[PDB]
Amino acid sequence: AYVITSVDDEMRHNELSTLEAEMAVEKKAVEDQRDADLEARAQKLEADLAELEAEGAKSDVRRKVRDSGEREMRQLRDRAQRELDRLDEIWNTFTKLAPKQLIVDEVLYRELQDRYGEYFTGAMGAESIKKL
Repeated sequence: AYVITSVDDEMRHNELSTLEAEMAVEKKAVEDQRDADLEARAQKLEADLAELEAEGAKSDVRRKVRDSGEREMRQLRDRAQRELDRLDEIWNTFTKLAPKQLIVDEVLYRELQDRYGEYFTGAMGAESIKKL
């Protein structure tokens, strides 16, 4: 696991307003997609169940198609929610970033590296302990 060896408090504070803005906009951009994908899928559902209404319809057949559509929609929302939870995790970890903290998640650390990598430093192994 990685460890936070150093953090720049001034730089984090001075530019905090801007990061918080860019963060919410990205989080909102994901939210717009979620709702946009769900409505298109629900319109597809209503269209498909309508074909079955025009065609021959069985109360049990339509239900499994219905049940199948609700399942796909639940998959779409759950995946979008995971993306949001990860995004909130990135921001929370960054604001509360402090030396001696532990970042066990590989993807999270390098996400903190690409964006915000200039505000802090981290390492692994005895090299990191020597720094602390």
